[PDB]
Amino acid sequence: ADLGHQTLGSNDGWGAYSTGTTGGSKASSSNVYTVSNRNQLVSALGKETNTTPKIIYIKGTIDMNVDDNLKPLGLNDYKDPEYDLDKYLKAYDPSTWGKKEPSGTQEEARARSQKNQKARVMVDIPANTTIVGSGTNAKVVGGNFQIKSDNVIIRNIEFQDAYDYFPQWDPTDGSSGNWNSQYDNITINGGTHIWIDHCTFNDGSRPDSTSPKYYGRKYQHHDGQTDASNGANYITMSYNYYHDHDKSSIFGSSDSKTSDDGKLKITLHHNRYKNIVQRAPRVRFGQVHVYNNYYEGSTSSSSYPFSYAWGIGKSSKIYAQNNVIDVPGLSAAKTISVFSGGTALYDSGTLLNGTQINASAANGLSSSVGWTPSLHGSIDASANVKSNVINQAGAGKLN
Ligand SMILES: [Ca+2]
Ligand SMILES: [Cl-]
Repeated sequence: ADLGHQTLGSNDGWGAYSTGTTGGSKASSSNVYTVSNRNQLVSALGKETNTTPKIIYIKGTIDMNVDDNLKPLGLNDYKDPEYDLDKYLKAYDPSTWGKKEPSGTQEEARARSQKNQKARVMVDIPANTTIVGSGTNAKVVGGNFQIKSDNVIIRNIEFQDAYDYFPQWDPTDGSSGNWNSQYDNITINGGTHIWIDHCTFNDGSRPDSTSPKYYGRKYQHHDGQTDASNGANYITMSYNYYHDHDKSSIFGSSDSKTSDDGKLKITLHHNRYKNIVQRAPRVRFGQVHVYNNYYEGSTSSSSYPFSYAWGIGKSSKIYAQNNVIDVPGLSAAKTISVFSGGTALYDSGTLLNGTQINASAANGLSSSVGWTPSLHGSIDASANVKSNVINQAGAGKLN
């Protein structure tokens, strides 16, 4: 079968559980589309509830920050008339506002601004849909695909620069607060039976180094790359290339969302994380099989310094096998970061800078996650992960 008709293999990760991931492989020819701009993409997707099996070929670069005439949109097009960045910053400055949640005129104007952008950049992917890039240069620039539905395949696309013109200030987030943006390249928001394969994820022509600091914190225009929340389940992400980005992959959005318990069943294999700062993945609650992934970076880079790979969040059940981390100088313990409620990590065959480590034991964790993955393809020895992943992960390594 050609790319548009390929499905997830019957043993290939949590995505293959139960009914599996067939996407739009059963489509008739009247639901096979080739799209090259936002309008064509939106028309082909139809409404949230268009469950008819469909295949969507992306040809060229689809910029999502565009009006209905495909004219480019920026800050001043999206801005609410009351919003003014200068005024937002003077309102919420910790030396006059303190650490209370922003409220009043500029936060309200900011929220409405963000909604205006969201209506353009965020697109929902309905059930039984395969979206695949044609050739080696299929790109989505500015867009956030949201998948709330079952049975979706996304492959062979370079996603770039899911950029938010209206980051929110949150002074309660850590000890000096943070800026947060809304847009991922892909957000699996309660979606199920999803395969994300041979995609590339990066920050395009607007890396975080071109963002200023406000209140001493990076004015962050980006959020995740491939995130999962709100009971998302049964997902395989394979052979993708994440690079030159801060927050990569967050699975479970809140310690209060204990309905994520027994869900967030996700398999990550043969992905490349190069110059990724953090969260690769950060997990709450999920049974997440992480195997044969390659992580490379520098703790002293000036653009995207490595901080950690795996975030051991509340009641997380990461089962990690034969993953390879090349970050010179990094202490074994600091391959991971443990958050409140994070108590367990199983990891075997972890290589850090050529040396076999036990990340779980280096942090005093339990290695009992209470499950063992049965559904996986063959597991590579750790010694071959770097080559297989460098040579095979990412968009345009099929067409
Ligand atoms: Ca996100
Ligand atoms: Cl988080």
